[PDB]
Amino acid sequence: VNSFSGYLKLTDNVYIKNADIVEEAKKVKPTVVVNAANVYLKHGGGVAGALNKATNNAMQVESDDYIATNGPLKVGGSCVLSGHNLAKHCLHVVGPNVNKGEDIQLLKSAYENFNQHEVLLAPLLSAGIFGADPIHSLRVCVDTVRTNVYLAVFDKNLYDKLVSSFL
Ligand SMILES: COC(=O)Nc1ccc(C(=O)N[C@@H]2c3ccccc3C[C@@H]2C(=O)O)cc1
Repeated sequence: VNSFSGYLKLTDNVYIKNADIVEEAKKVKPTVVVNAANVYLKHGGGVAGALNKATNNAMQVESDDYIATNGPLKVGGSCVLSGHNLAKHCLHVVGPNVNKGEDIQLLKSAYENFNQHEVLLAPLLSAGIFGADPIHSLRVCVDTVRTNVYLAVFDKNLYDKLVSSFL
């Protein structure tokens, strides 16, 4: 049993809710919140910008030190950093950004990072300002992630479309 509430069950291991991931993280304090990161960990907008704003820019400060030491992530890759006031840990995962021309096949590699964590609160990778089709992202999630994932979808209209079209 865990503290996630109000989710619709899509599969054995994938759950979905119309929710602001910032507000959900603040209430649940999950072990892992996933950030929709880019390779530079520049958290300017979308989910990343919202998560970073909620940390009062501490996420960005930590991320800048990470990049200065380690260099950029790979598209499809991830790193574990602090969850600050939102979670124990933040798993920064880089899905391909279609608005930069990155290969959508890398979306499966991106979701594979979730399998290193037993339970996660996450957005749909490569959705929103990353330009992929969220219905496709949900399909890849369900077909790739085997650990327990709680998906937060900010837009109610999109949430309803994701549920109604789910196979
Ligand atoms: C004040 O609080 C906040 O700013 N919160 C906040 C701000 C932005 C986003 C976001 O860009 N989300 C992504 C988004 C947007 C449109 C379509 C698909 C998706 C996938 C992501 C999701 O559905 O979560 C999420 C939360």
